[PDB]
Amino acid sequence: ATLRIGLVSISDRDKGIPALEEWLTSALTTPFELETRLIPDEQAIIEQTLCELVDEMSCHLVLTTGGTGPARRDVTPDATLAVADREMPGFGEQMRQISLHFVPTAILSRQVGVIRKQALILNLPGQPKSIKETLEGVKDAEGNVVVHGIFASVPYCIQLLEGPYVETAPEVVAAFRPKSARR
Amino acid sequence: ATLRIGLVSISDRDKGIPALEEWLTSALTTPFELETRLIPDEQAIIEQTLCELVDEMSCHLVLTTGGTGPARRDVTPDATLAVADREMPGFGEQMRQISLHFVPTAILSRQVGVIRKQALILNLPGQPKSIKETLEGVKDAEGNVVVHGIFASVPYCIQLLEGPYVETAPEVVAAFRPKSARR
Amino acid sequence: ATLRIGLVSISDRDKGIPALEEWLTSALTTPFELETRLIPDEQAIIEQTLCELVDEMSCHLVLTTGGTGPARRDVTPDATLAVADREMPGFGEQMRQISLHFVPTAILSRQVGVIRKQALILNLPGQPKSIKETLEGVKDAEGNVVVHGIFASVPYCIQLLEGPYVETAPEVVAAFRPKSARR
Repeated sequence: ATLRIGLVSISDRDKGIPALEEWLTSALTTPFELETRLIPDEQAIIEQTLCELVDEMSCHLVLTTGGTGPARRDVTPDATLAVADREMPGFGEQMRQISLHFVPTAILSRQVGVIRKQALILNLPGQPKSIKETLEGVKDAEGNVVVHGIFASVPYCIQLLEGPYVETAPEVVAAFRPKSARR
Repeated sequence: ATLRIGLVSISDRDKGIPALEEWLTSALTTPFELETRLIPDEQAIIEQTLCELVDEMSCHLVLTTGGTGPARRDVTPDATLAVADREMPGFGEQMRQISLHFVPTAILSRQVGVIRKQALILNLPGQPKSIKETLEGVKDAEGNVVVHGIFASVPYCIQLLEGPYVETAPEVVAAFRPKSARR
Repeated sequence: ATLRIGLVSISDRDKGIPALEEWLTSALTTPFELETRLIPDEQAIIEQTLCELVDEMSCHLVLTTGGTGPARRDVTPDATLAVADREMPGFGEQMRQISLHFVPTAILSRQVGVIRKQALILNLPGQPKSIKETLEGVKDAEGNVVVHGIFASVPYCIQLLEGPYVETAPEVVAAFRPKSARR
């Protein structure tokens, strides 16, 4: 089936939506449709937007960009936890470990991954290069994986959440699944 | 003294209890006694079982297997946090980092380690191979430790919780303790 | 400007204050002033002390030492979360990953990093060697960084919190900042 993805760029004031549209087009080999939103960094508007995308637009996956640091105005993770049914602690932890391979200041991000209804919501960085580094991971000179991107586990997570069967281009990111889940 | 260990296999429907009984028999060199329970994946029955083992059976350690993923029915970590007095964030984090050496999808687990009364409760995976990988860690071809298993810190944690003095077979897992705690 | 730092040694009963005074003197090249407190391990007195330092003494940074393990009396992280406006999950996670390079029992620490008002509060270990290992990280024989210390991100975090411009001696720890924040 078609994967319905919501893309939310949270601007304190856009490069965020465009970076996601480009990366997802290169990575996915199964069909997808986008619902894109560019909004201010105000917590109640981020919460409303996430509920709109999950509840009224029926998105299977929502990726946010921006507003995850320590500063007073950065409230994207707070809005995401407010609308969640359940937290996925491994996603925050591992997005920080992937990002620490690039710079030590990755530990200042408060990004989370949560589930609302059957949708997965992931908070990504505001800079385009960081968005791609997080999703795809760290490879060597010959292209071999050193540390898997966070997207390597997203297709199987959507499958466990009773969503569509998603596949990726192995040259960009390989979609890991156990024998029990492979078609 | 004898270490009293509770083993809980949480079945959505058993290989879980048997994998733990085998590993603990190979790893521990001090005496232990087991209290084993096989139960359905229903949150209130998991909570009741954990309270039974800690409060009425006086277990010093409880190890659970199964029901820690993202799917709607997996509620083992929710039950474990509900009965906890305190969380041990390092145990969830490091069980995920150990498991990431094997597969990238380890970040989909929501496993926790908590304390109830003076007992330590740890959530482990449902598959037998994963149970052993988590407890014992990653070694090289000659058998040298690369990343310590989660059990390397359990004997000292039980000692700090005023429990019995536990020792392990160094060929399986070495029990780390500071000078202040060594007998 | 002058950085105002609070140092809190939480004694269950001192080497903690002195280890911090020595390390900060070697690491910082911009001016700082210290507010030092030696207190018992009782949760309400730790909470009061942290509020005193942030609210009445206007500290930009507070570093605590001691009382972060699993034992019943170790309540430094509980007091720190009680007085927080917001948690910084990356600081707890990465202090544990840095400390795991030395010993596997680092996962028994429940240390956190939080923000109260515009101040950053970090929980460090009770042993002097561990305090320095956490702040400065892991280097090789020639002095090159393997894993950055937790202090490499503190100057930029204080800047994002609208505090003074802090600089460090690169021979001890290099202060990472993006192009947007460098003067």
